[PDB]
Amino acid sequence: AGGELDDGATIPFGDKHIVFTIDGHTVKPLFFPGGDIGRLAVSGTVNDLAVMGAEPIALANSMIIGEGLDMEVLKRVLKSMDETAREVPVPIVTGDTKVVEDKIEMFVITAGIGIAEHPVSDAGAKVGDAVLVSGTIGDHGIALMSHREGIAFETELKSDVAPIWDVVKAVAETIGWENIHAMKDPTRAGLSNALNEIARKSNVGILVREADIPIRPEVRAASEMLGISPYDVANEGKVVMVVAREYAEEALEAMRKTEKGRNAAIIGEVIADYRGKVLLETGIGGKRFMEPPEGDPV
Repeated sequence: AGGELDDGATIPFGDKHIVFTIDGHTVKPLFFPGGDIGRLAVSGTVNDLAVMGAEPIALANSMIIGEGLDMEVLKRVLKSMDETAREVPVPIVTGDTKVVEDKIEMFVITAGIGIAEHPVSDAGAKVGDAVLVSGTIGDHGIALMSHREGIAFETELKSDVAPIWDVVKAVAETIGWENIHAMKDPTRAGLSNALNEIARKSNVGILVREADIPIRPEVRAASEMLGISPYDVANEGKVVMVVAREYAEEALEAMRKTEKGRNAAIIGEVIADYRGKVLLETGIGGKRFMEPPEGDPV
């Protein structure tokens, strides 16, 4: 229907499925530990396509730049975008650039198209499935917030920004797309939002063992100083994947064999009770609902 969840849309095309997504990027500063707005723009789009089971086919880039922006800054961002797309690889086939008088530096908006031979969505989780994350959680958002507050560590806290279509493909090549039941790119509102979307869209409950969520020591420390949970901030180089129970170990091992999935872990399982909710277990057995950041409860 003409005219006007926001993770990407699927469009049937004859026998196959085209996935279409768009995302704007307004990160400030433009460069951060581990990356920059250019790498972020390419990685986020690629990751949004990957979690829908779509091989990236093309990216389109719109840049809005302020008149006062130094040409060298622009060149560095373009070089990063080009390099990041080449890691996939996926061509940047078209774009647009606008200059404004406004006192901004640069915004980058990327759209992407992918083709999914075997579509995956956040609505396909099944009871008994294992819930995996491809690596440490909270790195991107905590690294950027930390830098902004002048918080620094011996081992520099960096963003994990990177395209992870390779991590997703590694699992599919091992266990088959049919055994990957759901995925989500844990960007806005982080891991907690991602898990709640899968629980609600698949109409299943999710039980997560808190101790099993991989969190770097530096991220745990910084998040305590910042007063925010690492489960609630953006990740930019991770995937949440729900897989058939009998293939959980194989999927875990496939991810761990990739450089970007080295720290992958099984963090929970899909259940038949509290459908639509995510329950978090403490080491001692304590349980509470894992709610996306903001409202509630008591």
